[PDB]
Amino acid sequence: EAPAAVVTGAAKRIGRAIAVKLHQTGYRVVIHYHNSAEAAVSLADELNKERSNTAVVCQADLTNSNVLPASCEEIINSCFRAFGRCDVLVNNASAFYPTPLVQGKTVETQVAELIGTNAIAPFLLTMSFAQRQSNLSIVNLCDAMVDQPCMAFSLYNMGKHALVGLTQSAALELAPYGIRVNGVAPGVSLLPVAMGEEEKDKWRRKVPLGRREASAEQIADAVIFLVSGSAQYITGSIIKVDGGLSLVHA
Amino acid sequence: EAPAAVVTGAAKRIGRAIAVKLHQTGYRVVIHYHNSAEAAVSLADELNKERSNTAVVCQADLTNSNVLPASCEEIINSCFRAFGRCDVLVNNASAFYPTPLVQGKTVETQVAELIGTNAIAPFLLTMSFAQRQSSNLSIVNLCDAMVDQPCMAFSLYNMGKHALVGLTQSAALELAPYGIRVNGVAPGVSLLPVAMGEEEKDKWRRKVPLGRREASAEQIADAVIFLVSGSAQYITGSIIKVDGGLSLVHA
Amino acid sequence: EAPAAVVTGAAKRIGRAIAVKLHQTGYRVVIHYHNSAEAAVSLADELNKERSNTAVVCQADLTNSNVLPASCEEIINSCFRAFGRCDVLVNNASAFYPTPLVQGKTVETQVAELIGTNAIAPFLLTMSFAQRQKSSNLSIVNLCDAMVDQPCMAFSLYNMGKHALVGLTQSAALELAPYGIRVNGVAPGVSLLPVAMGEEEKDKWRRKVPLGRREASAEQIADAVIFLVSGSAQYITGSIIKVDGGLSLVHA
Amino acid sequence: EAPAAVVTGAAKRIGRAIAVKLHQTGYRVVIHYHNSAEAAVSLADELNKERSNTAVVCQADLTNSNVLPASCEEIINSCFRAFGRCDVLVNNASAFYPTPLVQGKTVETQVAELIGTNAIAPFLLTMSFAQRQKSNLSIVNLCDAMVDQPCMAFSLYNMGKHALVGLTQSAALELAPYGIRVNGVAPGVSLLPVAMGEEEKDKWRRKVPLGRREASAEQIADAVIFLVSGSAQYITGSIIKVDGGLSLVHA
Ligand SMILES: NC(=O)c1ccc[n+]([C@@H]2O[C@H](COP(=O)([O-])OP(=O)(O)OC[C@H]3O[C@@H](n4cnc5c(N)ncnc54)[C@H](OP(=O)(O)O)[C@@H]3O)[C@@H](O)[C@H]2O)c1
Ligand SMILES: NC(=O)c1ccc[n+]([C@@H]2O[C@H](COP(=O)([O-])OP(=O)(O)OC[C@H]3O[C@@H](n4cnc5c(N)ncnc54)[C@H](OP(=O)(O)O)[C@@H]3O)[C@@H](O)[C@H]2O)c1
Ligand SMILES: NC(=O)c1ccc[n+]([C@@H]2O[C@H](COP(=O)([O-])OP(=O)(O)OC[C@H]3O[C@@H](n4cnc5c(N)ncnc54)[C@H](OP(=O)(O)O)[C@@H]3O)[C@@H](O)[C@H]2O)c1
Ligand SMILES: NC(=O)c1ccc[n+]([C@@H]2O[C@H](COP(=O)([O-])OP(=O)(O)OC[C@H]3O[C@@H](n4cnc5c(N)ncnc54)[C@H](OP(=O)(O)O)[C@@H]3O)[C@@H](O)[C@H]2O)c1
Ligand SMILES: Nc1nc2ccc(SCc3ccc(Cl)c(Cl)c3)cc2s1
Ligand SMILES: Nc1nc2ccc(SCc3ccc(Cl)c(Cl)c3)cc2s1
Ligand SMILES: Nc1nc2ccc(SCc3ccc(Cl)c(Cl)c3)cc2s1
Ligand SMILES: Nc1nc2ccc(SCc3ccc(Cl)c(Cl)c3)cc2s1
Repeated sequence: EAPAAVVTGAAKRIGRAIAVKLHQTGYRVVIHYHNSAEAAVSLADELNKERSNTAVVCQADLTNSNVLPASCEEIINSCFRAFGRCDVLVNNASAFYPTPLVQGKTVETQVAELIGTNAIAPFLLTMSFAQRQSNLSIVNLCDAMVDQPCMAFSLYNMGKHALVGLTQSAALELAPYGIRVNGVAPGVSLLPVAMGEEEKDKWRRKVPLGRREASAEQIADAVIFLVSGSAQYITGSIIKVDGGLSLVHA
Repeated sequence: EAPAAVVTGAAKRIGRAIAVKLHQTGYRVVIHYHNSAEAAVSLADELNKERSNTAVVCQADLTNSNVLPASCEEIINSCFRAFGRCDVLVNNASAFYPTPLVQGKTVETQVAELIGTNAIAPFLLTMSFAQRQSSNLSIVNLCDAMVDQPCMAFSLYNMGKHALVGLTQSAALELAPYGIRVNGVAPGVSLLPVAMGEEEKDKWRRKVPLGRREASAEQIADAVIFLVSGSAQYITGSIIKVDGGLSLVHA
Repeated sequence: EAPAAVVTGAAKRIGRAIAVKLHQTGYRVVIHYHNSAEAAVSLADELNKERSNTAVVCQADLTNSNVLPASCEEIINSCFRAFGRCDVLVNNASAFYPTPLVQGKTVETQVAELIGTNAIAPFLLTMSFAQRQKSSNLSIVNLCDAMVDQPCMAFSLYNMGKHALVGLTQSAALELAPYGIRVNGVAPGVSLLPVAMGEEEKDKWRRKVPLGRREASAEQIADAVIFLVSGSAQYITGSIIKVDGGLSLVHA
Repeated sequence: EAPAAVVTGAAKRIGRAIAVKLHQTGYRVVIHYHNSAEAAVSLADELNKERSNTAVVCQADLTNSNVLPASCEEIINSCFRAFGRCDVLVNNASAFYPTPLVQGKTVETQVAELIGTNAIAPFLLTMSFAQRQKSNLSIVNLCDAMVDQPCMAFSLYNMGKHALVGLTQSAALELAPYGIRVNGVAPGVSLLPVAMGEEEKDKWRRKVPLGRREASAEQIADAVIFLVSGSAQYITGSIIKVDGGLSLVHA
């Protein structure tokens, strides 16, 4: 029957665009969310109106804790319960905010949220995906600017660097099971809702190819390629989708 | 009406698969060749039987010399003459052989072939392509996923492939204002050299994590087709490995 | 006055050689340890015999937990209480063991130990070091891994922690450059091998190394640390020096 | 006896600072130069006054040509003829100027100068150095910290510095069995070009996180001195950035 995919943080923005394009391609989808319950249920409604019984939501907090392994097992189990299989995992959910080294959240909360969502949750989701196991693959949303990082984002950048490590280590370890593991690395795509217009335009003007941010759909297009049969020899690769931003010197 | 692509070294192996798959996607194609005239014409005959007047051949030596710039200008010119436009350049042609540092062809001939075909010809072709320019214009360079874990005694070849990464990044930056994207595809082990013995071929296949086999030429071509497509319109300066995980494997 | 350095995991092997060479260079040293108290104290006593009042020990578990930030603050504070200054931090301590993705510690313990020692503790130590600073040559050296992009099979959590440490090295280099604090790494390939590893297995690794078919001594790793903290490296920040005999260049 | 080193492009700037610091460490030096004869001889005179018979000059044009191999052979031979040994090779000489892809030297001259000096001459010197061996032998290549974030319109220069990364890695691998280590030093901004106005210099200076200033020549030479030293005896195939953080700064 139709393959099934889990997309984390799929209620809004890039994860929503990935869930939509997978669904358009033929997948049944689990729409994971944390706080955005109305947007999650609304997307599932839209996808199920298009093909009945092809979308479910699954709520979970991907902050690191001693129950995060159970939450990640539950996300994968939700896909098997709804659809009887789980072919694709997209690790899209992410906390993103500054953590300056020199001075409402305590530092161990910042560690738990930024390292948990960007790295530890992907690892545990990978573990659960592999253990429960056509064209199986995992796509991790990485960051094209990981080696040219934003000032005062050390914990975020540590998380994204750890996600590169996971993409490589899991590609190596899961290749014998036919599971491919790859990444998509945006530069500037949909800018943070909290950011003012002048700051957004500052970022847009840095991008060589068009002086504009990527659409969510342009990031989703690279995800679709990597899960497709046109990528069946590709594993351990991270595709930058940044309009050349990472090539630009200071 | 139909876009047009140039593929260098297109008579055989990976460049032939790239030309076939572009043609199948609806491109008109220039099949460039150096020594493989019969094979080049055989492919053009096959593509033209499918759709008339959609494939031409172009002979050129891509060794570095005083005449390489004129030759590269002629390859690009052939596409404009045949088809009225040139939307895609695939730099696929490549010399590959060892050049030991501690001791046939003189060393400066080895330089001209390994650095000329793998790096200088792509640079000159890129200059000609850009100078002659809605549209979806892009260049794809055939790179090598093992550029940082090179084969023993292949220094000039490795130098040429590293220079091609530099051209990919430099040209992506400089041509972005013209809407020209520049990207790479980096195979690991794909079609093994004809000269290689069967036992040595098997030793390499056994190293690959994903299925213990080499990439087909069509699996390499699939990544080229993605990068020239509308699904890659924000991608420039990216090199996609297509290596089955081989570059992740420690010694 | 003599400058002062904190070296984590300094009782044995590479951290011990780093602490010895820094002391030989004229630093006073805090020898941090977790379980190896006898070896830590034996080194501090040897160092104090060479020059009185130039070495102290500091015990702490660097596993991630709610108390890790306090522990890491106390390690930096110990250097200021002993010596009145803290010029150099070497993030050397590390947990290292396989964590297979597929079928007696729980996975959250594995996460706490591998990501805590290799990445979170270095970040918290870096925060505490910088906060206490806000003639001088201040720097941090992180012990990285030359094989981070060609990792050992079934070491995903170890490899994630060492990739996070590359990120820390780069992010902290950029953010601390205004304060004159340089942040660099040294990335061994194969150095001192596990103690009870059979010679026949040690030889399998040694034979992979192009330069000399042998592992690095601890002292060879320490030499790169000494260069990075020296006045000969005063424009170097954000750099990771491989000390791996060419091992990372070797294809499968 | 004292060891001996060749430094290419050593009459001025960074290559002079490297030759001076090697000479202060106890090396005998060959000061290679191309056009800077007055400056080369003046430096050798200063070093000879300090310790007699410890410095010679050697003239050569490192542009690629069919005689570049003989010129490279002769630079290494100059060191054996003056001092009876050659322990260290520093590949410092470099051409640097823009080569825009979209438009008085011909393009083939630009290729010969920018790829010859930055990549092929280091390769041929590496071959000559290795073949003349019968101690702590090493080669240091002057690379560029900004090779992955290149200056607009410098594609040939960037190609040559990428190829020099490939040579560094390939030669470290291949020469390790002979005990020759091969490493790189990668400046960001150091001594700015003499042609550059102060306003333009300050634009570059302000980009550098560590001190908002360029590296001194002596700071670059310090990293060379470390890599040839006994404190780097297990280091091969490493490129050390000396860039004050510049390569970490986003656009
Ligand atoms: N946008 C860009 O320019 C850009 C650039 C580089 C990289 N990326 C990467 O691309 C991916 C998608 O980008 P984006 O801008 O779409 O992401 P985003 O809107 O910042 O975050 C995506 C979703 O992550 C979920 N999330 C955050 N904290 C969580 C937690 N503790 N538990 C569970 N889920 C949590 C949130 O779900 P709820 O709303 O349900 O709470 C959120 O809507 C991310 O991995 C990002 O780092 C994006
Ligand atoms: N096969 C692999 O496993 C592999 C692995 C890594 C990277 N790659 C890269 O992928 C690309 C395609 O690989 P491949 O195995 O298909 O290549 P290949 O068969 O070695 O060479 C492709 C064509 O290059 C042309 N060529 C060689 N020297 C030339 C010259 N002096 N002037 C003009 N053309 C010349 C030849 O055309 P004529 O036959 O017409 O003379 C040859 O058929 C190459 O860039 C290669 O470096 C391949
Ligand atoms: N040896 C190599 O070949 C090699 C290769 C690549 C990278 N490296 C890196 O180089 C550095 C030094 O290597 P090494 O072989 O000397 O290290 P090691 O012997 O594996 O570990 C060093 C010390 O880390 C401390 N440590 C472990 N878990 C800890 C925890 N939970 N809390 C606090 N401290 C803890 C231990 O201190 P106690 O003994 O006091 O408990 C141990 O003595 C490490 O970062 C390592 O990853 C080494
Ligand atoms: N300066 C920086 O900020 C910086 C930044 C990044 C990388 N680097 C690298 O660091 C190294 C030293 O930099 P620099 O500024 O000192 O170099 P430079 O002054 O630009 O060039 C050094 C010497 O190269 C020689 N050279 C040029 N063309 C030559 C040819 N055709 N044949 C033989 N020699 C030739 C010249 O010797 P004569 O004067 O004798 O003709 C020149 O004095 C270079 O490799 C450079 O690319 C420097
Ligand atoms: N989870 C998310 N990760 C990232 C990563 C990068 C970006 S766009 C670049 C950018 C850079 C700096 C700031 Cl302060 C901001 Cl708000 C945004 C946006 C997001 S959203
Ligand atoms: N132009 C070409 N470049 C390359 C690069 C790699 C390969 S397969 C890997 C490989 C590795 C080692 C040897 Cl000795 C040989 Cl012949 C081939 C085949 C080709 S054909
Ligand atoms: N804390 C530590 N980190 C590292 C990283 C690498 C190495 S040597 C390589 C190596 C690789 C695999 C195995 Cl199983 C073993 Cl035991 C040793 C040894 C250590 S000790
Ligand atoms: N052989 C040489 N290579 C380089 C590389 C960089 C630099 S400094 C930065 C810089 C950057 C851009 C321009 Cl246009 C100029 Cl003129 C100078 C100076 C030199 S000198």
